[PDB]
Amino acid sequence: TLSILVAHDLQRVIGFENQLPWHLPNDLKHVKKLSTGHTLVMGRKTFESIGKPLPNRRNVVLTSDTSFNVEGVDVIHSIEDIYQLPGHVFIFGGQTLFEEMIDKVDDMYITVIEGKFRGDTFFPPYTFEDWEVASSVEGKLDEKNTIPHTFLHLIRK
Ligand SMILES: NC(=O)c1ccc[n+]([C@@H]2O[C@H](COP(=O)([O-])OP(=O)(O)OC[C@H]3O[C@@H](n4cnc5c(N)ncnc54)[C@H](OP(=O)(O)O)[C@@H]3O)[C@@H](O)[C@H]2O)c1
Ligand SMILES: CCc1nc(N)nc(N)c1C#C[C@@H](C)c1cc2c(c(-c3ccc(C(=O)O)cc3)c1)OCO2
Repeated sequence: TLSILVAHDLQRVIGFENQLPWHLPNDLKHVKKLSTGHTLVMGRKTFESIGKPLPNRRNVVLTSDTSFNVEGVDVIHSIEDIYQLPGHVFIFGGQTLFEEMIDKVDDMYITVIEGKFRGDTFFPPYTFEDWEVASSVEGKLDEKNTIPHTFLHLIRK
């Protein structure tokens, strides 16, 4: 299975200055639950924002840089290499990879952050005409999680 995994706001903002625009611990938990034991594919800038590979899953970084070789990270140099990866593969970001892959993936795990943030990077537009809502779950708010959010699993029609 090839899936997108993304958090985007009401206007599809996903990033600002190579960081997440919001702080939302429950969404990190969400990512942890979905991707532990599986594979994340991410663009080079996304990897650099994190700085080190995420624990307990395969980290794959797409870059044109043949000098790229990071401990704990597998490198690919082409989109076509993604299709060779075994198991459940999550396209993890950022804007450029999402734009390249949204017409290719089987499904999308989207956390809709229900606010309007300043962004410089965006998830591409999509229509529910092409995507069935497998599930939609309102996130729980508390002291540590103060922005409303919804977990969507969308499957290509
Ligand atoms: N909210 C979320 O769910 C979420 C998730 C992930 C990322 N983000 C955000 O997204 C933003 C970054 O997105 P971005 O588009 O600027 O960067 P990006 O997609 O993470 O990285 C782009 C880089 O990936 C490499 N690349 C992409 N396609 C390639 C291809 N076909 N062949 C070879 N290399 C390829 C290139 O690296 P080289 O230039 O090294 O060749 C390119 O410069 C950040 O703000 C980050 O915080 C948000
Ligand atoms: C948690 C953010 C997020 N949510 C959703 N729904 N999809 C995504 N693709 C990303 C993402 C991402 C990258 C940019 C990112 C940025 C971070 C992160 C992480 C991150 C760190 C740890 C774990 C984990 O332990 O599983 C997961 C994501 C991941 O920590 C704070 O800054």
